[PDB]
Amino acid sequence: NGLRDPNTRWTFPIPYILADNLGLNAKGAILYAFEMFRLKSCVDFKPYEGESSYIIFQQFDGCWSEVGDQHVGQNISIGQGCAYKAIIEHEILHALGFYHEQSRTDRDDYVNIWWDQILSGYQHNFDTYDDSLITDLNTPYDYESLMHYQPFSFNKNASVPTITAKIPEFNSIIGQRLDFSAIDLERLNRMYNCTTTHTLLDHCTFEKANICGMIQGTRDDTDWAHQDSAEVDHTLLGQCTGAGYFMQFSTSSGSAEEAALLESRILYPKRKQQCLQFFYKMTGSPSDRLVVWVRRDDSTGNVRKLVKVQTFQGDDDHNWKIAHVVLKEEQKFRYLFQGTKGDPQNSTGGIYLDDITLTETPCPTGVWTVRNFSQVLENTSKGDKLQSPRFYNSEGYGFGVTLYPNSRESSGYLRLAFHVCSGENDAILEWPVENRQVIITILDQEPDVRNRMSSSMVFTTSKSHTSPAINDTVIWDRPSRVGTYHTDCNCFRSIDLGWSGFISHQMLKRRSFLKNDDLIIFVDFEDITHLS
Amino acid sequence: NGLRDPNTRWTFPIPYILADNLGLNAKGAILYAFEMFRLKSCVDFKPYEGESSYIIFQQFDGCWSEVGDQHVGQNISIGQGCAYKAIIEHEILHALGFYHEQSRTDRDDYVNIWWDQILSGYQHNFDTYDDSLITDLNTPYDYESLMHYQPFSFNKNASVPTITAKIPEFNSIIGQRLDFSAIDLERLNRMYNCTTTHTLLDHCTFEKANICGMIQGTRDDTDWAHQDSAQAGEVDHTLLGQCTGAGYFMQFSTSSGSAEEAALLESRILYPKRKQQCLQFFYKMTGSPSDRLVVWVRRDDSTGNVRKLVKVQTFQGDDDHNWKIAHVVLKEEQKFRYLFQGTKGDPQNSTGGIYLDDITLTETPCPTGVWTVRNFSQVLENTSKGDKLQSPRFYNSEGYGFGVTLYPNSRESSGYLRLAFHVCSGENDAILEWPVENRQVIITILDQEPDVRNRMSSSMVFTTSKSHTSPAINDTVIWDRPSRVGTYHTDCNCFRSIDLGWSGFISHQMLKRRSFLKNDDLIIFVDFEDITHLS
Ligand SMILES: *[C@@H]1O[C@H](CO[C@@H]2O[C@@H](C)[C@@H](O)[C@@H](O)[C@@H]2O)[C@@H](O[C@@H]2O[C@H](CO)[C@@H](O[C@@H]3O[C@H](CO)[C@@H](O)[C@H](O)[C@@H]3O)[C@H](O)[C@H]2NC(C)=O)[C@H](O)[C@H]1NC(C)=O
Ligand SMILES: *[C@@H]1O[C@H](CO[C@@H]2O[C@@H](C)[C@@H](O)[C@@H](O)[C@@H]2O)[C@@H](O[C@@H]2O[C@H](CO)[C@@H](O[C@@H]3O[C@H](CO)[C@@H](O)[C@H](O)[C@@H]3O)[C@H](O)[C@H]2NC(C)=O)[C@H](O)[C@H]1NC(C)=O
Ligand SMILES: *[C@@H]1O[C@H](CO)[C@@H](O[C@@H]2O[C@H](CO)[C@@H](O[C@@H]3O[C@H](CO)[C@@H](O)[C@H](O)[C@H]3NC(C)=O)[C@H](O)[C@H]2NC(C)=O)[C@H](O)[C@H]1NC(C)=O
Ligand SMILES: *[C@@H]1O[C@H](CO)[C@@H](O[C@@H]2O[C@H](CO)[C@@H](O)[C@H](O)[C@H]2NC(C)=O)[C@H](O)[C@H]1NC(C)=O
Ligand SMILES: *[C@@H]1O[C@H](CO)[C@@H](O[C@@H]2O[C@H](CO)[C@@H](O)[C@H](O)[C@H]2NC(C)=O)[C@H](O)[C@H]1NC(C)=O
Ligand SMILES: *[C@@H]1O[C@H](CO)[C@@H](O[C@@H]2O[C@H](CO)[C@@H](O)[C@H](O)[C@H]2NC(C)=O)[C@H](O)[C@H]1NC(C)=O
Ligand SMILES: *[C@@H]1O[C@H](CO)[C@@H](O[C@@H]2O[C@H](CO)[C@@H](O)[C@H](O)[C@H]2NC(C)=O)[C@H](O)[C@H]1NC(C)=O
Ligand SMILES: O=C(CCN(Cc1ccc2c(c1)OCO2)Cc1ccc2c(c1)OCO2)NO
Ligand SMILES: O=C(CCN(Cc1ccc2c(c1)OCO2)Cc1ccc2c(c1)OCO2)NO
Ligand SMILES: *[C@@H]1O[C@H](CO)[C@@H](O)[C@H](O)[C@H]1NC(C)=O
Ligand SMILES: *[C@@H]1O[C@H](CO)[C@@H](O)[C@H](O)[C@H]1NC(C)=O
Ligand SMILES: [Ca+2]
Ligand SMILES: [Ca+2]
Ligand SMILES: [Ca+2]
Ligand SMILES: [Ca+2]
Ligand SMILES: [Zn+2]
Ligand SMILES: [Zn+2]
Repeated sequence: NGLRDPNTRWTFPIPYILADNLGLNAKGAILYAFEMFRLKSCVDFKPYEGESSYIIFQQFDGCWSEVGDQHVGQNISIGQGCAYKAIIEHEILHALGFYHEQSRTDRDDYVNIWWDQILSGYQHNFDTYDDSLITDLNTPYDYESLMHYQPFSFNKNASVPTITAKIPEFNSIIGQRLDFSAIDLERLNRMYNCTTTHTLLDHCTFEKANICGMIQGTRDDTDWAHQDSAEVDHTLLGQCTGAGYFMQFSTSSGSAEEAALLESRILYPKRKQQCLQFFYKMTGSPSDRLVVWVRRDDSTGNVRKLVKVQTFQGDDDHNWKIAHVVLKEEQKFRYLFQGTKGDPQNSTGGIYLDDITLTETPCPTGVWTVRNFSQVLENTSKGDKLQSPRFYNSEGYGFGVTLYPNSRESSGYLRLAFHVCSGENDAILEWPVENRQVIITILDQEPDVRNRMSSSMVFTTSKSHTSPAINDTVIWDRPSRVGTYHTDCNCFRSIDLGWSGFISHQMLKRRSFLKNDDLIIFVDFEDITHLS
Repeated sequence: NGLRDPNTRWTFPIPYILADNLGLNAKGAILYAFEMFRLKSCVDFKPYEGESSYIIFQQFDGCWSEVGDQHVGQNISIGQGCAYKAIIEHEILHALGFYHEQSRTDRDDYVNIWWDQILSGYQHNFDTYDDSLITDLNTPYDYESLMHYQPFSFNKNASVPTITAKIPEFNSIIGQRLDFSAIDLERLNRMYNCTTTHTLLDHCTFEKANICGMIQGTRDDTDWAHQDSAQAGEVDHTLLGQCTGAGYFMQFSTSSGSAEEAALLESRILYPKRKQQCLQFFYKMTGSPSDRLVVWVRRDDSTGNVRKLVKVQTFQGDDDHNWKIAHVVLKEEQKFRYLFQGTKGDPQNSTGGIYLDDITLTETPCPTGVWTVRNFSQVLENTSKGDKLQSPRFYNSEGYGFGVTLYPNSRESSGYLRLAFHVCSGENDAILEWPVENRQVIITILDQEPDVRNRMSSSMVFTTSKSHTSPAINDTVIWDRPSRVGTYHTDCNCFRSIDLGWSGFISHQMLKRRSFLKNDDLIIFVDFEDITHLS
């Protein structure tokens, strides 16, 4: 589906303008979509500085873009309801030189277009272009392509689909709005020669003979073991013996205060802040400690300087846990895991590691894990709720999320809603909390970020958000006077806002959103007033 | 004592070379002395990159410098036994253009020189120069100067002084080795036109009604009171009731109202020149154990608008109701404001509140470990010779545990305090390198003044070494792992190493001077940091 002409290609970075007719939320969502290009490709973006060709983003009616670099400059439109990661990703892919997936020259072998049922003025979104205009890039028809339309796209009658696959099962798949597909990234790579990315710096499932270039120090008491899953890893959940590998550190024998270091390869950063994401178990004593360290360049070039960054200790949950550690490395470094034995006479177990990822991105502000989700989803009635632990953002605001496993508002869908929690800082924070962008994300447990298609939704807190339940006062005002008391956290929690129909039960049982029968949700609550 | 010819003046930053015949300890001590110049003056230093005049620091015999800029480049010698802040500062003051204070043209009015006592070849250190060579910079003769010799300097006979003050009280005062005097800084500023300094960013004693430009918002519930010290049993830290109608502190009361009521006190906007700052202040918490003092930043949101909050640290009240010192690390690289939130907890269980005085903000690290010894005059009476006190265990950035030993009445040196450093066992020791090979220790007794230009804090420096060994441990390195070389203590569950330090760190008579014992308590700072990157 790529425009054949080699003259129609951008030279990176793409220069851009965000027009002031975009709201704060749309500005934020475009800047968020840019980070997905930088994480999964070598496409990059810069502010406009007098270049010949550029993108300007505007709030015109609907979502649309020109195709390819048009060398005078061009518009992307992000209309009302178009401010979403996936939809902005769809439009920037047009500007990069892509047509829709149904616009391939071979598409008639794969789909039906029901021509009578398209709304007038939209028929060109269902046209096909001849092989002089477009190229296959040696790739098949990707029904999961972000550039494909959903069945009910610009239809006359809501009961009748405009587009269907010639095999009916794919009607459940066509027109996903999660993320870039694997073949969409492969096509974008094949068009622009990217193979590296700007912000994926390391990843390790431990399934290599060199263990991803990790090493172990002599200046410790013991070693971590490369463990055969023959007690199962996180990458494959024990699908076969010797297929999934992990690092294990036993704590059931020896002295207390014995330890082992696992050190990464040396890493060269391109940004000032990194996020280390990893999965772990702690089945041993409550006094065992998994400690994360950095060993960094001393400014001579010798990577020999230790810094302790975080400590983890064992509760009564012995299942796999996700961990996020903020690093702040600006010179070459190695990240380190120290496992420490404590009370071996009261440990029947140890420390486990798998599925490490390192990105040059922020770590998520709040993480909620809901266990046994496929059982919770049957045990919970329509409109019954789960509520998160309270989270604090960088500004000190308390927040949380409400999850309704069965939405009364849309059957066969999940409903996620954000709320503000009362917290220890409230007495000095500004109220109502507005111009704060909420990004809720349901993670794809893929340890490689080029494979992930995480669901995400975005909104910005506004003075327009009001409810009759609080006498038409702002939902985001101080929780002690616009919220209700909960014994689970001793909080007041606001009225909750978000999406009925966030993700379907038929989507959630796919793409590893439930990899160990558990759901992981990321929440960012951050001020975007500086985009005004 | 300054050189009169303006062609002898430097252009800043002064380019320098640290020669490899300096050991690590000496190189690290020189860089520490440059920080003291950047903290108290506008003098600055850069690594050499091919300039015409520069200073090369080397280890030769004795400790010496040429006087003023020699336009082709010049040596400073830093010999064995001269890796000390005050000695390095004294040599740098020679290179900047100063002679000794006993070399002033008027010196005969203030001191006697005993020439027949001077060791051969050292007598030129005692020469006086004429008013055509040297300026007084319109300053009086300073007995407390860093450029003045001690009585027993280059003397043939250990019992007989080479130099004495004409008024005998000053024989106990001449030859101080603390820091720059107030007059030495005034001379350096007059010679080089300094007004600002590179590293002092703010300070506040609250003595003016303007409260150093601090403001109080209305997004909080209440206000901090600017409180007068005219109440019995409550005073400020700056003057401690010495001075009627004079000493002010901020007070936030917690004995009435609702719980979780708060007040914000907020600084003026600050433009940091570095990436890291240290906020030092003094406080009391006489209220409920549930009261909080919280330090915050409000920083530029990248639009030029200072409206972005970050919480930095929290403080809570134990059973000590006297003034406590606090240090907070800030890492600001754009314009910002530092903020104090006082918070009420349990007003039905409070008869007091939160107190603030003596704020200082510098573009430096914070001290790695801080020890306060309370009632020090009474400790100094009630402790026998060679009995000891030991600090809580500190941890450095690399995760090594360390502490300090204080012997208030030193047996080895009568009329002196002995202060020493040890490595503590700690939770990281299993993965750290042993023995410590090249970590510099800096120990400082704080002269308690809120303006850093008024402080003469006593400091000592050494570097941990393979050569530090004891017969008590079969001639093994003192800095090997504390569980194999140290003795167990019930006081912290640590093993503490053999200590290394200075009998004669400071005299009892020096300690009862200036602001070393301000509220009858002693404050010791410690830093313990790797200098291998200078090799
Ligand atoms: C020994 O370690 C156990 C936990 O370790 C587990 O059991 C060992 C025998 C080994 O098999 C280990 O591999 C295994 O991980 C400690 O027991 C724990 O004690 C804590 C503190 O009392 C308990 O937490 C409390 O739980 C109660 C409810 O039961 C709550 O009301 C409290 O608020 C609090 O959360 C914890 O539940 C308990 N866990 C278990 C599984 O027993 C034990 O204390 C420790 N003993 C020694 C000698 O240190
Ligand atoms: C009420 O607050 C007091 C302390 O506050 C003081 O007294 C109030 C009536 C007011 O006049 C305040 O202005 C004043 O500051 C609390 O008492 C303290 O409780 C702590 C914690 O239990 C005690 O610390 C312990 O001390 C024992 C030894 O005695 C140690 O073994 C423990 O490890 C621990 O350190 C502290 O001694 C005690 N102090 C006093 C003065 O009694 C009191 O708990 C609090 N009550 C309520 C309702 O919160
Ligand atoms: C602090 O500021 C002072 C001025 O307020 C400086 O003093 C000036 O130094 C100049 C040299 O840098 C002098 O100029 C010289 O004057 C002599 C005669 O005195 C002439 O022979 C020289 O040719 C001439 N040189 C130049 C370069 O012009 C100024 O006369 C002198 N002014 C005063 C009032 O003394 C200090 O040097 C300065 N200190 C530092 C180092 O910052
Ligand atoms: C984006 O579309 C706008 C119209 O909505 C374009 O603005 C017009 O540009 C033409 C050609 O320069 C002018 O004749 C019109 O007067 C403009 N109209 C308005 C409303 O400004 C804009 O040029 C497009 N962006 C680019 C660079 O392609
Ligand atoms: C949309 O299509 C549906 C399905 O064809 C239409 O529903 C039918 O309406 C006719 C009358 O027009 C009835 O005779 C059928 O029984 C209905 N079928 C069903 C399944 O309901 C509907 O009328 C159409 N609506 C529009 C907008 O034309
Ligand atoms: C500063 O020290 C250096 C290193 O010692 C001196 O360089 C040599 O010094 C020796 C001993 O005085 C002389 O024999 C050599 O002829 C010197 N070589 C040169 C000229 O580099 C240097 O002379 C000293 N003096 C200064 C101020 O540079
Ligand atoms: C240093 O000076 C002292 C004091 O003058 C000397 O001590 C005297 O020594 C002489 C003999 O040489 C005795 O007769 C005196 O009684 C001593 N006086 C005192 C007060 O002890 C000392 O010998 C000198 N030492 C040196 C290095 O010459
Ligand atoms: O065709 C268009 C329209 C924009 N958009 C297409 C689309 C977006 C993401 C996709 C996708 C298809 O399939 C995979 O993921 C659909 C759309 C969404 C919200 C709207 C809206 C239209 O109108 C206002 O609110 N422009 O390019
Ligand atoms: O005169 C000299 C000598 C250097 N130094 C002078 C001096 C230093 C700091 C001062 C001070 C005087 O009075 C206030 O503070 C004395 C000295 C110290 C240690 C030594 C040593 C000599 O020899 C080896 O070990 N050069 O300039
Ligand atoms: C999940 O189900 C398992 C049994 O399959 C049970 O042992 C475990 O306690 C459950 N965990 C939660 C959090 O419900
Ligand atoms: C100092 O002495 C006073 C009594 O004069 C006592 O109340 C206080 O606790 C002492 N402080 C310490 C810990 O030395
Ligand atoms: Ca694995
Ligand atoms: Ca090892
Ligand atoms: Ca106020
Ligand atoms: Ca004061
Ligand atoms: Zn499209
Ligand atoms: Zn000198």
